Amino acid sequence: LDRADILYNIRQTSRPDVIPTQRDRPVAVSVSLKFINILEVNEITNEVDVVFWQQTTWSDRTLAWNSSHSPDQVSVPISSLWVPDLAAYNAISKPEVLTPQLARVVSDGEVLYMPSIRQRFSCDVSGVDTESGATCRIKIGSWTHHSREISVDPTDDSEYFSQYSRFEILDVTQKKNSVTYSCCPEAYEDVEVSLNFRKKG
Amino acid sequence: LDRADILYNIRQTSRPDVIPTQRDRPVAVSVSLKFINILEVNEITNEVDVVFWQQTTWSDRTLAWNSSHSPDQVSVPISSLWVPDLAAYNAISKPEVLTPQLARVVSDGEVLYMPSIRQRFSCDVSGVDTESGATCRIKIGSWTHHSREISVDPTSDDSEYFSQYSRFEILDVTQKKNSVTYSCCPEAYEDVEVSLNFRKK
Amino acid sequence: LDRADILYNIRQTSRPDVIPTQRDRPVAVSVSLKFINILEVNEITNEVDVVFWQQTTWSDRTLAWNSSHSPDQVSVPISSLWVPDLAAYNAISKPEVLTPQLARVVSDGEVLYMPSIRQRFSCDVSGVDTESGATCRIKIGSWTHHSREISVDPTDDSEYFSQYSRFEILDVTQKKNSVTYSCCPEAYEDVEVSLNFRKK
Amino acid sequence: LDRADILYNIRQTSRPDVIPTQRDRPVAVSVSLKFINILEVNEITNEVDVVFWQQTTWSDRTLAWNSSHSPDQVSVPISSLWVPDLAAYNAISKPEVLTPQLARVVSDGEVLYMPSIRQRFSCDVSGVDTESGATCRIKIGSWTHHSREISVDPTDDSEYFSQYSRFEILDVTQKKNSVTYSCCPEAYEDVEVSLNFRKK
Amino acid sequence: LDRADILYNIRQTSRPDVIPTQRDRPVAVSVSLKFINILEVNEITNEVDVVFWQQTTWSDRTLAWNSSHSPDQVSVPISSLWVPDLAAYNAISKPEVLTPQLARVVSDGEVLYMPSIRQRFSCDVSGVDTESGATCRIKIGSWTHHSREISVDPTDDSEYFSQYSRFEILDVTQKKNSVTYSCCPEAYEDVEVSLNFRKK
Ligand SMILES: *[C@@H]1O[C@H](CO)[C@@H](O)[C@H](O)[C@H]1NC(C)=O
Ligand SMILES: C[C@H](CCOc1nccn1C)N(C)C
Ligand SMILES: C[C@H](CCOc1nccn1C)N(C)C
Ligand SMILES: C[C@H](CCOc1nccn1C)N(C)C
Ligand SMILES: C[C@H](CCOc1nccn1C)N(C)C
Ligand SMILES: C[C@H](CCOc1nccn1C)N(C)C
Repeated sequence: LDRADILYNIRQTSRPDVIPTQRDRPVAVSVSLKFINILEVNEITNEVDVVFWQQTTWSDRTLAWNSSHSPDQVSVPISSLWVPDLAAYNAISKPEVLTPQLARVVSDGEVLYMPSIRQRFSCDVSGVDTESGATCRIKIGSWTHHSREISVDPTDDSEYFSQYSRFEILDVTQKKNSVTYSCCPEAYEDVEVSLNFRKKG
Repeated sequence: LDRADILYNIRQTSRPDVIPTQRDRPVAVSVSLKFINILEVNEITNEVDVVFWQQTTWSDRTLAWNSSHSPDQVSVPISSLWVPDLAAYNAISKPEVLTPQLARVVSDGEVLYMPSIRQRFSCDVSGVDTESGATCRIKIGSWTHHSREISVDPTSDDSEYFSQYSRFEILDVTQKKNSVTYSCCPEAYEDVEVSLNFRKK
Repeated sequence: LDRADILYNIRQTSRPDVIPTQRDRPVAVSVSLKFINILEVNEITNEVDVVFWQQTTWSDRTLAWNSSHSPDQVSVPISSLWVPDLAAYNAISKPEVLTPQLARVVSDGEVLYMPSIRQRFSCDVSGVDTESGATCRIKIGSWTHHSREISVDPTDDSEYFSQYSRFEILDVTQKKNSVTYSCCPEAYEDVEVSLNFRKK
Repeated sequence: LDRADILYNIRQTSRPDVIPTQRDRPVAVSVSLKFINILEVNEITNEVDVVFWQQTTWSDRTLAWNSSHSPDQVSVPISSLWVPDLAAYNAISKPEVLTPQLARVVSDGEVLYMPSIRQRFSCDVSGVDTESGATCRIKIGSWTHHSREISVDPTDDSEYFSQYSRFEILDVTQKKNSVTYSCCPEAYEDVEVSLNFRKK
Repeated sequence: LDRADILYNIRQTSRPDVIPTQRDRPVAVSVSLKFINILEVNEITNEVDVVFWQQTTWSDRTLAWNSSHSPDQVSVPISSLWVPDLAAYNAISKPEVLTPQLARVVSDGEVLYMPSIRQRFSCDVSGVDTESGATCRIKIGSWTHHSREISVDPTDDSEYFSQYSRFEILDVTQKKNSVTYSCCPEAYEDVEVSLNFRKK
């Protein structure tokens, strides 16, 4: 097998429509936000404009191939793959994906998709111009798949943060939750990412 | 049947262009707005910028399958399904869908589609900064299907999912069903009017 | 025939690229604007931002079917049928269609397409804050089909106009024109819609 | 042949990806801008927002048909034919096409494509509020085809210019150029359109 | 072979999803930015709005053809070719491509793709209104292909800068880097382009 064969096979058979659950166990999705920039904060309206890399990993065995004498990994357009239907609950704009929409697939079926996203959120901006800073909580989970189909888990904080931002990051913490909504009888998991940041002073 | 079979079958046969009327009876569509945020309000121009989950349900029997030893539900891209052609009569921007465009289909043919939408409306903003608050009325119905093809009906805490970080707060949400004949066409068109009573904190 | 058959047949045969002229006579298109809102006006720049329902009707016999024991009408995505290439000559933004892009087809081939459109125009805004108001003229016609292929004709004023607009409509009148442009030897028809409005 | 046959044949065979050079001679493209509006001017940033009809003509013999007992012309979506890859060198926004994207094809293979375009440009705005006015130069040519593959030539100046603009046109002149860039060994032709205008 | 054959063959066989690595050696991509305009420099937020031609070259042997008695080059839509997945790490808007999305392919498989791009960046704007000027660093590299699959190298770049900009370019320098990120075990190459500019 070479890359052309692998990509041909994936394109013919991946079934992007089909969640790759194994034996009625949920697909375990890991999500981790690497913050790159904070662009346009408004303490009056409690809105924030943020740029982050959304590191997203999961397993899809239907993509796997025998890597004997073959490439161990390929880059695949996400339109040819099943991707988790993650949404940020407190987003107030649709995600603007700034990078090529390619995922990386390993021969055992492990997938990494890590777009750079600019998005606007509704969150607590109070204290942004103080030494304690503001804490903006971003909540991300599957929109349509309950906890028996998709589970979501969290995997330096300023590591890739732009030095040219007007803001600086004090801390980033994660928390996993499982919530039942009035609409539906089942539980839906999310990861809440708390971004503690402040204006440079 | 597993998920792959069900989704394959739906993709091959659903007919997204065909309204699934049963025996010349209208498709009964239920619509309910769960308000999440009020983002911009302008009392001079009478305009409002709102985020809401549009809970939309209907039945399409052509999607049904025998759920014996099979999954009870699948998530399906709306491009593979018939969806009611709902529109907001007083919208002044196109709906910005913030979430993955997937519907949930139950084995008996019941569909739920519940996108998070940000949209701007023309409505009565007067009184927003008073105790009584403003009442903004949002009118939603089928754009091209009359009352014998689509009926629309309203389906909890109004502020249930409303953001605590909004500058506004919700006092009350009420619904009302209407049937209207327009000058353009001889038939009647149903709508739901959702009255959002809100004020500045 | 049921709806599924009719829509299948339309999808397989409608020919959206082909103007449905009958016997070398023009396709008669009717256009009528129902103003819903006036959102922003600028008297210095002579620009206006308007929302309207563009009621558009024409006949396409290639869509017709025998309605005996069959539905009399279906809703069809406009991508599956021929639609007149109307443009507003004084638009300064592309039309933002706010509604599902569906037309309604009757079994005899009559088509109605009626999108809600938000669009910006260059027009006379002077007098908007006076009793007489401003008169903004919007000119609409086929971009590429001359008068022997497409004719355009006009069919309450503030019937659907929003009560919450800062503006109010005093009068709406229409006028049909036929114009020859320097670029091309033939005549092109348009409808000019005159919107007389003022600040409340 | 009727319109349906002609359009069917064009759709099946036109090859929109293939430049219709004849016998290793360049495709002769004519370009002419008819200015409709000037919407915003900035003398500090030297930027202008303009609306114009871009009259573009060329010949593509692969489109030709025998017009004996047949329509002489059809309107065709530009996605179904080859179109020159023209770009404005000093544009600072992408062209916003305001009109239906249809070209008109004559039976001998002559094509006219004439979209209404709104676009922003970087150019010399100095003098706009004086009697002499400003002269904004717009440079248009093929982006990827050199002079042996595409040649570009120019074909009342205020003829279609909006009376409601804050600006007025004093003169429009054209000039053809042929330029070698550092990137590539070959020459690339352009037309430079000089728009002399001023605030009323 | 004529142009129609070559383009037909490319469309049928190019495999736009497949990186054209040769013998487990990386595809060598060359990138060079030719700055055309600087449109907004926000001294509050450290954000710049820039227009540049992104000259991008690489080799794809699967595109090659025997050029004996045949055209030496064709223009090809990028949707029909593999293109490197380059991204600007400090971009804060998606790239707005202002030009026709065509690449030029030589019979030996050499590809040139050179779009005009408008994009907004986060970078050091301090000193823009001083004699030394500001230095804005733009970092560009493959998003998903590591150093054994794609290498990136720089090929002045201010020759095409608009004379009507409020800004002027003092110097442009490039630097190649190779970086390992926390997410992934391999190294990813980038080119960092330093744009030294100031207000006139
Ligand atoms: C590929 O074939 C080898 C040799 O028999 C086998 O042991 C291995 O399990 C196969 N690889 C994968 C990934 O299954
Ligand atoms: C709160 C949201 C609302 C949307 O949910 C759904 N849409 C289709 C099926 N379901 C369940 N999720 C996370 C339940
Ligand atoms: C007011 C709107 C106008 C649009 O109507 C329609 N467009 C195509 C068919 N129909 C009927 N509806 C609800 C009648
Ligand atoms: C004013 C417009 C200009 C555009 O005309 C055309 N574009 C293609 C063919 N034609 C004729 N029409 C109505 C002549
Ligand atoms: C200056 C512009 C830059 C784009 O050029 C090209 N892109 C692909 C091939 N070529 C040649 N042209 C006109 C040379
Ligand atoms: C910083 C970026 C992040 C995205 O990387 C990737 N996305 C999918 C595979 N890979 C590797 N690269 C260059 C590592």
